[PDB]
Amino acid sequence: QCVKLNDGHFMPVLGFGTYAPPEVPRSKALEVTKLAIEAGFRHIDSAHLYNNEEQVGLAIRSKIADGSVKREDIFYTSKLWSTFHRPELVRPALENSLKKAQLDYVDLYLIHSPMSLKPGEELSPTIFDIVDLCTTWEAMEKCKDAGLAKSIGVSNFNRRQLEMILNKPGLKYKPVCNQVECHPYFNRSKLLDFCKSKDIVLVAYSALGSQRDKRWVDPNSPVLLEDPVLCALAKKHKRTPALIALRYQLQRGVVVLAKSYNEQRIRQNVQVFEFQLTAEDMKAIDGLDRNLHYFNSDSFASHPNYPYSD
Ligand SMILES: NC(=O)c1ccc[n+]([C@@H]2O[C@H](COP(=O)([O-])OP(=O)(O)OC[C@H]3O[C@@H](n4cnc5c(N)ncnc54)[C@H](OP(=O)(O)O)[C@@H]3O)[C@@H](O)[C@H]2O)c1
Ligand SMILES: Cc1cccc(Nc2ccccc2C(=O)O)c1C
Repeated sequence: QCVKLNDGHFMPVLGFGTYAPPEVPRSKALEVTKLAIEAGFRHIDSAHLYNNEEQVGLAIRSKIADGSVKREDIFYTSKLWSTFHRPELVRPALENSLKKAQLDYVDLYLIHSPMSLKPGEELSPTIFDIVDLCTTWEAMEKCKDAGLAKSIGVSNFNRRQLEMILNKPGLKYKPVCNQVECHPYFNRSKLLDFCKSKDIVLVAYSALGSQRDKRWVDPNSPVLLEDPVLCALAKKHKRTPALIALRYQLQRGVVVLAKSYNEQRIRQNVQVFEFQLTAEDMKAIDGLDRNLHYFNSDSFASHPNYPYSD
């Protein structure tokens, strides 16, 4: 239940999303990540941005300590925040994430976003920065060579941003993945074909339609999990709309994340491996595509490097 990455490492095809908004107590992250591992998740997705790396790292170390899993059975991802794009800041930012989680290495480190922000400890300084992401990428390469990250990749990059890295003079390591918003309303078919042509894995976030956080998501936007085609497919397969949306991705060759802080829904989500969709089903889902990205905020849209500009 793994995909082989372009550097020889393996990535579990279903990942646990760990972001929760700051009104959720930090202690929840520890509890739900343990539940995710007990359920059968082996891919755990975190980031400096999420302010949960201590808890998530502790959940992983607990499950190693109690004997359920070994470190090498867990694929752990963190991400370089956008205030740390300057090359000399990359490795220290990774080392801080590692110290927070109390781990020797991350399976995957990503550039969280191509939209550089003014350097500082403040996450949302209130202001943009201009940085050659090719130099950021060089510093990511050195973190791989150092054994700080097994694999390195990008997140929120469009085709052109991804091409910039791929065409870089003296490239040593291709991004193994690009983790992007991806679900039946914004299925990224063209970007997905581009990544397949390069042996780069596309990892889908907001695959269940996002947490609909009012800071970036319009509450008027359609609720993906109430979609009538999804609901009709869930009735046909006697599963749930969430399960259909996750299975859709696996059948497209997409690595899919699923966040849930709910005990029942965490266990429910690993049922994605227990059924499959037919071609007529996949076509019905493909027909939902309507260029809708839930994250739709002035914070992003006015950035010189906004990925949805193309
Ligand atoms: N690279 C980036 O910039 C980026 C951006 C967004 C997300 N991500 C990563 O991707 C992860 C997932 O994306 P996301 O946070 O946008 O959320 P998501 O996976 O789209 O989930 C949205 C909501 O779906 C609900 N849910 C989960 N399972 C369900 C089920 N079986 N039935 C009904 N509802 C279900 C969850 O609510 P409950 O908790 O109540 O179950 C969750 O809040 C994030 O946690 C983060 O790790 C990365
Ligand atoms: C478009 C963009 C740019 C930088 C970071 C993110 N990611 C997040 C933004 C707010 C809250 C959570 C996340 C996430 O990474 O889960 C996105 C969606």
